[PDB]
Amino acid sequence: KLSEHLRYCDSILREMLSKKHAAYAWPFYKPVDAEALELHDYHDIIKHPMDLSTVKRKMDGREYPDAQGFAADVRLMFSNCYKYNPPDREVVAMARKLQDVFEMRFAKMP
Repeated sequence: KLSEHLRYCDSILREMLSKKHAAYAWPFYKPVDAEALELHDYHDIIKHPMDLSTVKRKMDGREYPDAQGFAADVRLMFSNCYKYNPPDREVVAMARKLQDVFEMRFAKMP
């Protein structure tokens, strides 16, 4: 039942990484590079960074004991974005659109 839930989570991750959602998902593909973005205080503000490539590494490494752990990391990723950025930034609107996908797919887990 646990393995079945995590297979469903793995499929949600594939969807989040897929062409269909790329127009808004792309900022979330790799870890935030604070130096490259010249957001030098990022790690002062955000204490637990997360991104989709890290979720993928953790999934592949069997690091999630259950679906709840997966969902906590994905929500962490979105919460970091909302916390760091002013609410009118384009990247916040992109996070929201991707989170709409995530929350719906996660809720529909059999």
